[PDB]
Amino acid sequence: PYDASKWEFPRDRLKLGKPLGRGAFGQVIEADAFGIDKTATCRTVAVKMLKEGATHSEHRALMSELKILIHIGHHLNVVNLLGACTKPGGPLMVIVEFCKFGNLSTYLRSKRNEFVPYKVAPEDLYKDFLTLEHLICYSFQVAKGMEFLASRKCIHRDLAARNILLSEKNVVKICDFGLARDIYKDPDYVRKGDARLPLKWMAPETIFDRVYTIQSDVWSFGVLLWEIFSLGASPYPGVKIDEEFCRRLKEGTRMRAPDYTTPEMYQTMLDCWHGEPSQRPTFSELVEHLGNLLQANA
Ligand SMILES: CCn1cc(CC(=O)Nc2ccc(Oc3ncnc4cc(OC)c(OC)cc34)cc2)cn1
Repeated sequence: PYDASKWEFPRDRLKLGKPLGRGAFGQVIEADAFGIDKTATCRTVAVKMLKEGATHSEHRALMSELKILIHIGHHLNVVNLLGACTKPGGPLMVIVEFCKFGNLSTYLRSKRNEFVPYKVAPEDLYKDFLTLEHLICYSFQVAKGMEFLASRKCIHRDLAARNILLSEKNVVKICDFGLARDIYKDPDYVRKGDARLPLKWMAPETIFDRVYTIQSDVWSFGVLLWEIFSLGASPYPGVKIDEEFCRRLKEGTRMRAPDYTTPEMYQTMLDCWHGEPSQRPTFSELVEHLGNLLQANA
């Protein structure tokens, strides 16, 4: 359902700026909205819209994303809906909260050198280094966001560090770029039949049986944990993503531990990658386990 009296924002109160990243049939644009959340207050926002080449099919898909966002509602660890421009005479525009540091994969990679496992007093205190505490904290926040999405009877289907945005005060948010990411140019997406799929993040029942469940999102979460504790490296380094790769994964071949992990975080990755989906932990279990590691790390 679309509740207009609430979500409809006037096009003349939105000031479009520079494009953020590159898309195929969609585009994300930085903008400044007047009084979208607080009365008569300017606010920087991100706007998702279509571009030249898009058809009626992509327009239906963008409207579906807006309806899903209305249904889900807000949570701290999900990129939240602020409003929309749906009225005739202009393009469909979906307005969300702005996350100033961008996606997590790019962020962690750019800051790989500015990392220390623990801050040793007094010099490290005033230096803005990334630590094990930060990494376990981002991991725990994504598990909380995913537990919330499961509670609303939703499944992600493209969970990865490139679909995590970093906001102020170390808050991370789950998102979905959709066709606002150029998946035809992006090496993370592999051609399989008539489609471009994220093979390195997909569970065996997803690759071989086309089965998508909350437990195959748990498998992708295990991959996301590897990307965080490798500080933005690409999964399965040196491995050719072909028929042999899929065969080995189906027989129990798994990734070796990343460079910045602790033994218990690598053991969490292995559990997420259990061959049997029912034997993988739930998102509620992951929240419990990560919370305890964050208390042990302190
Ligand atoms: C899982 C729940 N769910 C959410 C949806 C819709 C959705 O996530 N839409 C979406 C996704 C990404 C967007 O992009 C950005 N948003 C905020 N800030 C950004 C900041 C950026 O750079 C500093 C930037 O650079 C590339 C991109 C930014 C905008 C809208 C569907 N399901």
